[PDB]
Amino acid sequence: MLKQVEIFTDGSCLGNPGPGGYGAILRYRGREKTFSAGYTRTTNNRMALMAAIVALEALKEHCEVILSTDSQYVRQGITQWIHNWKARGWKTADKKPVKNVDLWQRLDAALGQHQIKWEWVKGHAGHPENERCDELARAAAMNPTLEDTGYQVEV
Ligand SMILES: [Mn+2]
Repeated sequence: MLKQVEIFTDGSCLGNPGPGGYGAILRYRGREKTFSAGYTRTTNNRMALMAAIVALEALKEHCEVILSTDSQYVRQGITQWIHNWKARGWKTADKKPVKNVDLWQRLDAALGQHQIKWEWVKGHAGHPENERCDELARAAAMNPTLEDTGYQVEV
């Protein structure tokens, strides 16, 4: 046994690409930490990844994380793509670089640092914390202050 800890994440974007933001909550024995930031030009998908990355990298020790998210991108990625990417060296079946590789690798590095337990939020049947993350992301998307320099503009 290590350390329980619960993490709720959410990403949001006003366009594609466009101003976006992420929301994330880190909870440990009642204690709760909040993460949030907005970017001038990004995508929903990158914001979903960021949320998870920020919360995870905030852990100063190996934990038993319960990562809750309603992002269809992260799910379909963790349960459909991730495994293959590691086998082909982060390249598409066509020997082509994968999209958002910068955040996917960052996410995977932080993941193996703990014992992750994914909880996919279905028909918005999420907890208040997931709603809170949604609010933080939307608020941040409407008030962008940084740039997502990792995003390769597809205009
Ligand atoms: Mn949302």
